Amino acid sequence: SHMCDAFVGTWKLVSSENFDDYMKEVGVGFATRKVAGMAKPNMIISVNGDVITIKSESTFKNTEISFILGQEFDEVTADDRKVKSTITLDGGVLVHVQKWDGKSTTIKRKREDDKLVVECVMKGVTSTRVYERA
Ligand SMILES: Cc1cccc(OC[C@@H]2CCCC[C@@H]2C(=O)O)c1
Repeated sequence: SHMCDAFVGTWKLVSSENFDDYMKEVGVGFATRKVAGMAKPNMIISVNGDVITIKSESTFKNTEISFILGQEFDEVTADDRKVKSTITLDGGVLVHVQKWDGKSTTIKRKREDDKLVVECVMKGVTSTRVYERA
């Protein structure tokens, strides 16, 4: 057993707060905000050795990242940004920093009760997205 065991599984979005404002702060345009905001993604987290994979599937877009903690990688976001990402574990929380165009956003994923809580921060704006087991 290991690092991210409590994250592994298949998860479905059950609540979202302030996501439109988070996307505005990120720079996402009107039509993508509207369509992306409707999506109820399933997130599938798995671990194989040192490699963590996070897949997201939705009506809007499917995304997939595989990574080693602390090791920067290239990512294509659901809103089609091309970012440089680094994900670490800090006190049991996955901390994901995305850098692009001189900008930065941080996404934290943590286990809380039977939920997986995702907090997305861009400058002063946070969005909270809560997932339950599928
Ligand atoms: C695949 C897809 C479709 C539409 C929205 C979306 O948001 C992802 C959220 C923001 C970016 C960080 C992760 C968040 C999460 O809910 O895991 C993803």
